[PDB]
Amino acid sequence: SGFRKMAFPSGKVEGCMVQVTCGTTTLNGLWLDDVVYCPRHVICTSEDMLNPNYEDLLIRKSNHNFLVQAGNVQLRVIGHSMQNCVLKLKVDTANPKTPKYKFVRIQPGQTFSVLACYNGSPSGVYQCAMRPNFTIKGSFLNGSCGSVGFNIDYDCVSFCYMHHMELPTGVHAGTDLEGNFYGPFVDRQTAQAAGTDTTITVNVLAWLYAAVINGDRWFLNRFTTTLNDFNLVAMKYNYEPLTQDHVDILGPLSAQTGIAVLDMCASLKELLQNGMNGRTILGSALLEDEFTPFDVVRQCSGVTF
Amino acid sequence: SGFRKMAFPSGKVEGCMVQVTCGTTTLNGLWLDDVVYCPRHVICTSEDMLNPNYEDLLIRKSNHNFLVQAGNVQLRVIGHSMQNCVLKLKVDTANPKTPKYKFVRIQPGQTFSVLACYNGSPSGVYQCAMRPNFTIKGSFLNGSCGSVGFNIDYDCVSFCYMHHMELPTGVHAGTDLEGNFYGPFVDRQTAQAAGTDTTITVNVLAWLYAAVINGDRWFLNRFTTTLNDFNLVAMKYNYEPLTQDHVDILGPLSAQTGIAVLDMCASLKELLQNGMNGRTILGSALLEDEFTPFDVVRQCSGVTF
Ligand SMILES: *[C@](O)(C(N)=O)[C@H](C[C@@H]1CCNC1=O)NC(=O)[C@@H]1[C@@H]2[C@H](CN1C(=O)[C@@H](NC(=O)NC(C)(C)C)C(C)(C)C)C2(C)C
Ligand SMILES: *[C@](O)(C(N)=O)[C@H](C[C@@H]1CCNC1=O)NC(=O)[C@@H]1[C@@H]2[C@H](CN1C(=O)[C@@H](NC(=O)NC(C)(C)C)C(C)(C)C)C2(C)C
Repeated sequence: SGFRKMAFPSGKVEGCMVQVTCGTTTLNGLWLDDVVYCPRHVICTSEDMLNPNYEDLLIRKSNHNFLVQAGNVQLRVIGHSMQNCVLKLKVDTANPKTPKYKFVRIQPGQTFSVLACYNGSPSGVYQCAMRPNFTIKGSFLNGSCGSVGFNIDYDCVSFCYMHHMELPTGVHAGTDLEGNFYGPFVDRQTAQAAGTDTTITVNVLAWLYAAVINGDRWFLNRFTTTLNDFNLVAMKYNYEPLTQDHVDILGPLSAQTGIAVLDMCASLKELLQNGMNGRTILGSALLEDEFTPFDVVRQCSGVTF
Repeated sequence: SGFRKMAFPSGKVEGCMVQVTCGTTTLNGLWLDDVVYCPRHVICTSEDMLNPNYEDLLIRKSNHNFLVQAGNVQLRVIGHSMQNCVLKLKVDTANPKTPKYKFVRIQPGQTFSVLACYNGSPSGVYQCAMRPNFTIKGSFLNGSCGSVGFNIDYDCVSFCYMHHMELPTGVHAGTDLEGNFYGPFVDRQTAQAAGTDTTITVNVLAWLYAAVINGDRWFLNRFTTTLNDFNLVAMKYNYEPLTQDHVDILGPLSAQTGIAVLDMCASLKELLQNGMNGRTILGSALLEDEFTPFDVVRQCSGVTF
């Protein structure tokens, strides 16, 4: 039936996007009820960003200094506060298009959709994974700050990410909706190093189950392995260790295909040691780790929202 | 800044999705103003689909036989007609969430976003390209029929595709919003062969410009070539011929990067003859042809809708 990197329908999130302007800085904001959430560096000038004192710059700002716009319509700011690296601008009007929502902090290895926005207007939507080094491989230009990452559960929008900065080699970093950065990053234009990234093993295994479901079965060998032996091989190839919790999460795909997780582990062990010999799996020449076991089932067994 | 397969924000299209039921068949419909558009095989039973007479089966159907639902809310059907392979069900209520729209027939090689739906509910959004053989590499299960492909131009939704069937190796076929199939396909469960696919050359060249913009420049050689010589090489590798119209369409990227189209053609000619030696371009190990020159500029120079 086909397998694509599918993003969540962005509608519920689009109705929340606002444009936040302070002084000469404009970025995106998330308007849920009577509160607007945006990165705190909206109160910075290009020079402050080199080493800023956010608490100090916010003292010198009053409510009227924040120009918040939902399309053409300006929202009056009646309060402002700082929660970590995020600004909460209270507005005189509650967002009527606010969906049922939660603020979650995703774990590394989990996926989400990013609705990239410029001037409070959505330009596109794509699926991302929180890398083990706490970064994301996104597509963001100047003005994309404030764009959010999310997941949908029938009617509930679970917001997990807000864009803040770009790192070397097109890697991106940001915070949860409580202003807490994911990883060892700070909102300052100073040298900051991202840790070594690893391949999300449980996601590669889920992608191998998606391939069998879809008819691509060539890589399947006639062997099994132990959780210990597999982890010895994977360690060399910069793959994160597979835990028994990862084995249980993979249960549904294993039961659906009839392939025990440890037999799929033996097939993956062979693809790491022998290579793919110029062959593809689900049209891909590289092993993919940006599809969780849930993304696989939701896609290959039509979960709607 | 990063480069991802980005889809258009699905919001404007989500507000148009309905569930269409006739007898025991349920699929998706597009509700624009007081009309619902859906595949005509909604009036078929599993046995009719083997060799159906749509004109005959539609005679035996009256308005009340179509159960149309927008969420919980049932829409009363006050008229029905057939335009090619599509059904137009007139309803007593105009869709208040209808956006400014057009119905276009895209040319092969062009891209669009697919909002995959089940029971009139959106499950996800992804970017597709109309293959030169008039098929799409989508992700559709049973119940996905009626899901639509589209493009957005600031506020205008240009609907170009409606899902009808699946072809061998996870390839998909459908119609424009006037019920005309793309390619030599008919809505019947009989053996039908899809032509040989080719690689969209102008899209690969646009993707090579996206890579230079993003800093991946290793594949750039110190040579130029003629339009004729390049097309001789490309022909062997199953690449469509590059026309002078394709050269002019690539102008903006060429002017932005300072790389003449024929110099980029020489670099591509070398990648076809010598291979990539295990290297990647924009994180990809294979040459990508599902990004038009417009997708490149819109992404690398933030066009919002
Ligand atoms: C954001 O402020 C906006 N308005 O879009 C912007 C988004 C960036 C710009 C290019 N692509 C993006 O994703 N973010 C910033 O300008 C933040 C901001 C100031 C510096 N900054 C950066 O992202 C810089 N990166 C950086 O310093 N990276 C280190 C060295 C820390 C790993 C830079 C060089 C402008 C991309 C602060 C407060 C961090
Ligand atoms: C659609 O009717 C729905 N309700 O979703 C369904 C969508 C299919 C089912 C699996 N994945 C999809 O995208 N489409 C159909 O069932 C259409 C319909 C009947 C047969 N059909 C097919 O897609 C079949 N394919 C087929 O016959 N392919 C040929 C041999 C013509 C190239 C099949 C085998 C059910 C997938 C009609 C009227 C064409």
